[PDB]
Amino acid sequence: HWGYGKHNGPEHWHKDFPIAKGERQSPVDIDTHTAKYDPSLKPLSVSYDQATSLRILNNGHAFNVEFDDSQDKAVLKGGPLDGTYRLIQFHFHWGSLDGQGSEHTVDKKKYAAELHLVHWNTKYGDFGKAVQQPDGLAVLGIFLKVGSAKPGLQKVVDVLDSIKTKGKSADFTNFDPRGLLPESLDYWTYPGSLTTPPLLECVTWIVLKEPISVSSEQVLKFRKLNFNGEGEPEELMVDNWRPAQPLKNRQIKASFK
Ligand SMILES: NS(=O)(=O)c1c(F)cccc1F
Ligand SMILES: NS(=O)(=O)c1c(F)cccc1F
Ligand SMILES: OC[C@H]1O[C@@H](O)[C@H](O)[C@@H](O)[C@@H]1O
Ligand SMILES: OC[C@H]1O[C@@H](O)[C@H](O)[C@@H](O)[C@@H]1O
Ligand SMILES: OC[C@H]1O[C@H](O)[C@H](O)[C@@H](O)[C@@H]1O
Ligand SMILES: [Zn+2]
Repeated sequence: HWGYGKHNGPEHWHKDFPIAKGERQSPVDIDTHTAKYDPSLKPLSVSYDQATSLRILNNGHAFNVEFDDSQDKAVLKGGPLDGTYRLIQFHFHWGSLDGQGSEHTVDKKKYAAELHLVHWNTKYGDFGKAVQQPDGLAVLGIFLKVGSAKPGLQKVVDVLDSIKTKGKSADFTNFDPRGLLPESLDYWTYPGSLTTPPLLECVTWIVLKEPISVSSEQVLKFRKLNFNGEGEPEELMVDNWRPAQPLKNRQIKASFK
């Protein structure tokens, strides 16, 4: 199966997922000087007050914090989006060292990690239907840099010892994802794809300009997770990021002047 190693990583994915070489792949480098303010963007609304987290899962690639998306409880609206997008899960991508780990880059700069809050367009009824549509998903991306600790991340960090290996899950109720957001909602947006197989071109990306700070100790705990299953030789879960892909016939728009 696909992964991040030398023999099954991003440079190999195209052989089973030919869309890997497609016209709107993600992530991309965000050239901050070429990105243009877009007055047609509406105010962005992140409405997570009633979010219901359920479970945290090590899926062998990353860990997902899953939400009850059976009804409109945490949603994303506004900005570039037409209609209502429901939060289904969040996860991260990170590096083996602080100097890499993000998927998007900013003027070629790599951050230590990147948080993805994944939402599906409720007009399509379910996630599987949404990923058949050009506007099926919206992913809110947030960069992580290493400095002061992020208090709202600590509950995540502290459960990771219980989901060390692929296929393990744990209860993760009553987690507030609002504690993972920076102060500012300034953002860049562009049309793209899932960054892992199946690489489907369904995503409106909304990437916040302001990174959150996390402590070295917090990201070191991410790096103690395992790609492998229980009992198998240890492969540390690190460098689970896809590099930037060609921008092709796209423009990145900014929410800020
Ligand atoms: N294309 S891919 O990354 O999914 C892949 C490989 F490259 C190699 C082996 C199995 C496999 F699934
Ligand atoms: N990393 S990402 O947010 O683009 C993403 C998802 F949300 C869901 C599935 C695959 C995937 F790649
Ligand atoms: O427990 C995490 C969050 O869950 C939500 O459903 C509640 O409405 C919030 O008040 C709370 O912060
Ligand atoms: O033709 C002019 C237009 O070109 C487009 O590529 C830009 O996105 C618009 O902002 C601009 O008004
Ligand atoms: O909020 C997420 C989780 O944080 C802590 O692990 C709590 O002990 C647990 O009860 C809760 O589910
Ligand atoms: Zn992701």
